[PDB]
Amino acid sequence: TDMLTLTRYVMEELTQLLNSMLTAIKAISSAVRKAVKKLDVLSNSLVINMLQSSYSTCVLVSEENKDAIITAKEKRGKYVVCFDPLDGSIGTIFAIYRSEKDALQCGRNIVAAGYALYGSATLVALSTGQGVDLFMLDPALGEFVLVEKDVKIKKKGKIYSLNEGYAKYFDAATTEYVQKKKFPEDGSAPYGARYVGSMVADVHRTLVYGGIFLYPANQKSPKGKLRLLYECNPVAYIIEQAGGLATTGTQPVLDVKPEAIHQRVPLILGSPEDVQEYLTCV
Amino acid sequence: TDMLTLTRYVMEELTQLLNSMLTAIKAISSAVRKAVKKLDVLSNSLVINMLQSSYSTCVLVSEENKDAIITAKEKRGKYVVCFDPLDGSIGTIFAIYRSEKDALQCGRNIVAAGYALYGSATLVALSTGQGVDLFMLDPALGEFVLVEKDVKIKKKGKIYSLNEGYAKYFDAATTEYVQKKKFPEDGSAPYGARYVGSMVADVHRTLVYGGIFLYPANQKSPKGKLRLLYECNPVAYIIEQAGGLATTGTQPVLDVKPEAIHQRVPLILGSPEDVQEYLTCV
Amino acid sequence: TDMLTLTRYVMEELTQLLNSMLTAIKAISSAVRKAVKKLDVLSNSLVINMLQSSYSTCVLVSEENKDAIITAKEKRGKYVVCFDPLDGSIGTIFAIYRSEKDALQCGRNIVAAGYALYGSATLVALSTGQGVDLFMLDPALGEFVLVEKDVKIKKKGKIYSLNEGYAKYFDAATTEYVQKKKFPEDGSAPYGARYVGSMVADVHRTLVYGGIFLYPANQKSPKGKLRLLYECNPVAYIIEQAGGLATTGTQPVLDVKPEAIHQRVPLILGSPEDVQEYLTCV
Amino acid sequence: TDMLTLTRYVMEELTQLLNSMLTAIKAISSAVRKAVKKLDVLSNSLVINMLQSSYSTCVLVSEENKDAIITAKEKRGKYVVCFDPLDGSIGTIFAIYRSEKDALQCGRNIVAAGYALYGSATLVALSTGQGVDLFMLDPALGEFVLVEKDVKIKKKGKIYSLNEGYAKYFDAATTEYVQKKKFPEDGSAPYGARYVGSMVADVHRTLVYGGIFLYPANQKSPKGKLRLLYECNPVAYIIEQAGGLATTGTQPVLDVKPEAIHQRVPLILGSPEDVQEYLTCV
Repeated sequence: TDMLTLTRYVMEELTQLLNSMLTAIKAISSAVRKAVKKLDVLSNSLVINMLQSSYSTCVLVSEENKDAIITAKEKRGKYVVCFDPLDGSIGTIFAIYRSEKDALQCGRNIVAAGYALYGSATLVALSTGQGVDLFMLDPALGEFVLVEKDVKIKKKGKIYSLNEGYAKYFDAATTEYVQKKKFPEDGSAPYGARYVGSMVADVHRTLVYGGIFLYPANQKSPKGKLRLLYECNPVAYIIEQAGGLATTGTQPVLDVKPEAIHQRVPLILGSPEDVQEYLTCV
Repeated sequence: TDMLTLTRYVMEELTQLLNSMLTAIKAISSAVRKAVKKLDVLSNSLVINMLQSSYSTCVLVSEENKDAIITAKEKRGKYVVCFDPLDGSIGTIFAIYRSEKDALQCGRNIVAAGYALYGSATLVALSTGQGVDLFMLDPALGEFVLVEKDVKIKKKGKIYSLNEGYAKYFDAATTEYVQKKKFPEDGSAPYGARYVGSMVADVHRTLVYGGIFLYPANQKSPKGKLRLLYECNPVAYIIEQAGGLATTGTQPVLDVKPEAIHQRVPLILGSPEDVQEYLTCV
Repeated sequence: TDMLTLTRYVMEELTQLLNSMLTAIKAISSAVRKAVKKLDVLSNSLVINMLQSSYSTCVLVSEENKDAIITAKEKRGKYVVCFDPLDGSIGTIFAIYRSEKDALQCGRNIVAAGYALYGSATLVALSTGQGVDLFMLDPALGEFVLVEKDVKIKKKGKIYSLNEGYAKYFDAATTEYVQKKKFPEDGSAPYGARYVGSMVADVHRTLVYGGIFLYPANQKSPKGKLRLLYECNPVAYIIEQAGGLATTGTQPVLDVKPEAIHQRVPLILGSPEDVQEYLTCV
Repeated sequence: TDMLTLTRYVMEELTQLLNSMLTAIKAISSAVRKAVKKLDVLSNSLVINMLQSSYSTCVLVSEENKDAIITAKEKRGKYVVCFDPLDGSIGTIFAIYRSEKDALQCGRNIVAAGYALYGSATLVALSTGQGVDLFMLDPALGEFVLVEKDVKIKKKGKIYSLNEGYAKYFDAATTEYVQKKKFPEDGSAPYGARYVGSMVADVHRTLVYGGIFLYPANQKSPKGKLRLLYECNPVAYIIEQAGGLATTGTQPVLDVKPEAIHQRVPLILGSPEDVQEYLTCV
């Protein structure tokens, strides 16, 4: 008909905080569309200033800052935000929790988390613990429009995603799992391989098409590469809320007790039957 | 919250036709934003081709074409469209009706009519005979979003709009009416005067703020300037559906029987009490 | 060809200041496109914060603030900016000069001035004392693109622009001048009348099509309505740099010595031969 | 400064043809931003109609059409266009040449070729045989802006790109080459692996970061997957003009004599030293 009506949507102080996080994403999206270190600096300040100005925060941890950032008394609220303002088709990642101690909570304590993916469209996956909703940025309105409710990942997919150039450094389980995806012993076709090299792009594909994404421990990086607070926990939260699994290989990512704010952990996530099969290799 | 849902909206074959008219407006809006005779030519062809391709039309009259345009048999449908593809902050104007004879219907036979105004926002006023709805073009979606339902004009306003530089050519009623707006005899303040010089901008302001718009008969143009089929009838239809009045000075515009497709008529329209007061001067 | 190259353009610390003023206009333009008092508040803070952050300013006067705003020592620079952040198809207006005393300079001391007009396109007229250049905002780039260099106004035009609804309050010169535009004594056609009611829209039309714009003294407002620092002086500067004239009726606007920061003055401006003819009526 | 000037750019009837190809890309870009088979159909018709309307074409081959499309006599011109209107972060690919026989020319006869990549930005790589120029679509202007002239690929890169899930079907050379990238025998670090799964995204990364992209012959597809006329030849032309190599494994892609318009061929391309090392494995 070419005609629409619009209706305010609410994820069922946290609202003001998400509002401001989305407002930062909107600004980050416009800066990316018109573009390296400068963008990182700009992204970081947009997020820090909007979150603080929300009057909902007390502690932030940023990928870009050595130490946690304590919100001034006047603007102080009850929430803790861990985020990676520009990661990597690049992205932004964040997790929200209710001192530094307050950002070192297990992922299981997350109250909301999300990621933004800056592609031909800017997409946000968001969850407040009642499932995952996908939104697309409408930059003419400056508003995020709901495109899919309660997104669920496939039980089992047919794509595996990891840097296979690190083969010589793989741990035994990874070597075994990859061998199984290429040479299935049960008569089935081999999995296809995809790896963009930007974690949010790879995680997003994993959510919408199914399969598995891995950045496991290896010989060079025995604790993995990806960061527990503001990369692994938020995507583990999103993927679990969509019915998938996320493991370090030895325990669920959301169960790891953080020991420092820039701690790294291995990450294997995706369709639950693919992750379970990885775990059997471990 | 920064989040919205979208819902398809329907004005309560005509739907396909409005869809295509809106699709032409969308294209015209993009060409205007990036900009004289070339634009006129482009606008006209966008409208003619989209309307024909709708499979809903049989006869078009365009401000830009000497003769009526007969839709090819294959694409033929039941509707007649009279339009001014680029008029004038400029606009597009159209009226829809169910040979040339078929475009020479009294305005009272209109089944749908509308105008688009290309400003900081592109706005469309549309009516299918159940009131006026206002929409704003969202160019990121390529969709028109409902911004106001069942728009009503004020009973009496406080603005009068006409080219007062034609004073020496005014007919007696116009001279008298303008004198009354400047020198009220009842102790009230004088009306303010506004005149953009683009009819859709002036009509739109008249709808949303109230008052009166005039392009009456004068000494130079005893039949007025504005065109009955595709300027005066469509705006008369919109203003009447919003509770205003539109007269030639001697009869309602929608009652004039057209005698040619580019016939001109005088136009006085707006808040009903302002138009009635004009009529008493006649 | 559909292909272009881009080249940085410079008007021949002032550069950083214009950069920031343009960055505020860009933000104001986006807020207007997606829309009353809230917008005013938002516009004002965008301008104040960007200008201060430029490190080029020491004193600002805003239409929206009772008292002048003194830049903090750390961010202090050599320039004074008087502006109307949202005036009124609405606009933004500013003048730059090199305590309050420092914003009370005669318009003749202006070092740069400009206006932005938020229409189907966002247009900026800018001058740094070497003529007027017109730019259009490209919001995809976030950059202002030069569309016309060294804009000149016609010697004499054929449009007059003023609220003729104030006729009963006109001073004698205005009554006489308007009578001459409607009833020329020399056999010529009467001028056309246009008046949008938003000063930047009316001034802009006056620049590009020629003629005259008036907000003179009247019985209700013996000092006019429009504000000397941040409305009349900047547009007088732009129109003079384009070869027109701007008078209060008794002296050039740029020669008036300001006696307070929100002082009003009469404004008559435009094509020089039209303004000179107004002056003879005085 | 926030100010720019624009200047028309020309790649040094072919111009009208590129103009129309770019105009189709512009339309395809807008349809992708607002989004599967429907888009394919829409893309195809946009390209076919714009190219024909250019008055420069006589024969088109489309990925989407079984048979070549012969331009009507009235609109006929001297050029032949082979294109894939929507391939796959997806893309459009085209090659231009000066009956069906006329689209079955060796890639060496190409007079212009290009691809568009629809990401956060819409990018076009274009060459008319004097090197590769990269453009970004400015959708506010509707114009492609030059962002890099005479783009050159690295002599040797450090990324290899192929679906390693097809390992069980690899031919011996591919197995050997991949083994060398993972287990270098010369003490160097292993290459990183990247594979988006959309050929234009993978080719574009290969151009700008260097390394190698492979869709070789395998057991399932002994002639490869990718199509010679409108996928392999155009990207081979672009990569060769940037100083890289493109081979089937047994001969340069641009030297293959086409035997049918939807013929497939193997494709290995990229940095010349990486491609040469692949060839030694063959």
